[PDB]
Amino acid sequence: FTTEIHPSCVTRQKVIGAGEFGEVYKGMLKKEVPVAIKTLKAGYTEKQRVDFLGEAGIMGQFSHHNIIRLEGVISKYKPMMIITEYMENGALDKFLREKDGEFSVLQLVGMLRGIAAGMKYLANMNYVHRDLAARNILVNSNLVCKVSDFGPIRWTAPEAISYRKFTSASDVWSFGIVMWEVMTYGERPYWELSNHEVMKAINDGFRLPTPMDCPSAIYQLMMQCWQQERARRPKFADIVSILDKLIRAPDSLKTLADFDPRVSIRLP
Ligand SMILES: Cc1cccc(Cl)c1NC(=O)c1cnc(Nc2cc(N3CCOCC3)cc(S(C)(=O)=O)c2)s1
Repeated sequence: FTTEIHPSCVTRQKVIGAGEFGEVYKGMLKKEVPVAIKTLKAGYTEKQRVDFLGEAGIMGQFSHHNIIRLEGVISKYKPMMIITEYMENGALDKFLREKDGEFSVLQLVGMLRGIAAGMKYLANMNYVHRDLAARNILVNSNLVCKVSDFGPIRWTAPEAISYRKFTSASDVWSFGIVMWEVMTYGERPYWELSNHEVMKAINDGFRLPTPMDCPSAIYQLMMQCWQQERARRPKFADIVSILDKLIRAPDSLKTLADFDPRVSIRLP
């Protein structure tokens, strides 16, 4: 089951997202606690209802630090609502772009370990995410990153593009892209390349280059996430283990991969 919340306990305060089938609000739940609130407004279809309550059902089956926590649902009254913990810093991709250069390498790798721990939990629960990307991670005031969006060519593994094979191993590919997004403070993967140019480049063997100021071990790990052969990629358990060891021995992050500069500045 899922906890049913009475609408008198829910106060919507500000719109923070979505729209056209409902909105996402910041609000308070009854001292009161901050929550996020997603609505499903009148006229919703049967498929929208099973998708809406399905997301709440899927989230209600999970209990992990790096997975968005469900507070409850409003299903007996209209509009229906999903109420979750409130993540004060919003989506990770936008967050990183607005905080460019403001974190330590150790902080950035800690964000990746949390995302990986969430993904290990999901994969072991037999949940394939299919849309892992910094835009679908949320960040709270403890800098904890949590996977969201339960129920994008340049985040997607080749086998998922080519023949629709989505597995935890294609989520691992996506996690490698997320690593690159985090270490670059939200750079767009493959910059201005078109979707067709990205697929072509990947098939030809090209991979995203090293971010600036990126630990050698971190670049090596994202490169292994991008193995063409699915069976050669690390499992999330391997990823979590490696990230944990690097954080525990933080001097290991001071060895940087060489950064290939695109622009030559020479001063006499
Ligand atoms: C309510 C809900 C229902 C189903 C699934 C989920 Cl994952 C949720 N919960 C959420 O969507 C959210 C929980 N916390 C959130 N914090 C949040 C907070 C913000 N901001 C807070 C700081 O000021 C900038 C905007 C922005 C976003 S968003 C929509 O642009 O990614 C999100 S959203």
